[PDB]
Amino acid sequence: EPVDPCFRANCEYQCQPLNQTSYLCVCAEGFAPIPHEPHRCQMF
Repeated sequence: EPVDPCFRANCEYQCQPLNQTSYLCVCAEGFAPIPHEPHRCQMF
């Protein structure tokens, strides 16, 4: 999208309404979501 990925729960790639223990905003394809944060990543 040309305006924030999901625009709502602050994301950086895809959207997952309640990603297990989060709130929308997943990681991506080649990105390991830090343990203390899934919507964010640090590149594998």
